[PDB]
Amino acid sequence: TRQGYYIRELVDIFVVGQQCPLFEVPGPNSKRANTHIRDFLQVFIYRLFWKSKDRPRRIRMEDIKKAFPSHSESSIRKRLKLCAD
DNA sequence: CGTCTGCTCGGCTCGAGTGTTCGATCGCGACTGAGGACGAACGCGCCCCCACCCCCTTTTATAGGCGCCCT
Repeated sequence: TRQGYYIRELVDIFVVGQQCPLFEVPGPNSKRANTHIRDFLQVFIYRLFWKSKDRPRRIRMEDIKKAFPSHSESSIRKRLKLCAD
C-alpha cells in the first residue's frame, strides 16, 4: 500500500479450469450493451445526487465528464433531462 | 458574441416476428418375385381271359423188341 509492505504466507492455491458461463456477455453495439451503458450512467448520476450536501441537491457536469470521458455530452444531457434542470 | 446546456428531430442499425419453401425421415401401400401342393390325364404296367392244339379210345391189318407171370 502507500504506507508500506506487508507479508503473508499462502498455503492453498486452486487451479481453475475452463469456465462454464452462466451469464451472456453482450455484443458490441447491442441493445443490451447500450442499455447497460445508459443505466450505468444513470446510476452514477443518482449516486452523485445522493452525495450532494446542498439542498436542493445539485451536481456539476464536469464530474460526470471526468467519470465518463468517452461519452458525448448529448447523452449526459438526456440523462439529466429527466431529473435535473 | 461566444460558450454551454438542453430539447427536438433525423438517420442508421439491429432485433424480432412472420410466412414460404424444402427436405427429413417416413410409414404405408402396391406389386412383382419366389416357392409346394393337389388334381387330372396319360401311357403304362399288370392281370386276366381267350384261343388253339393235343389227349382221352377203337379198330385193323402187320412185325421187331422189351418186360412180366405163372408152369
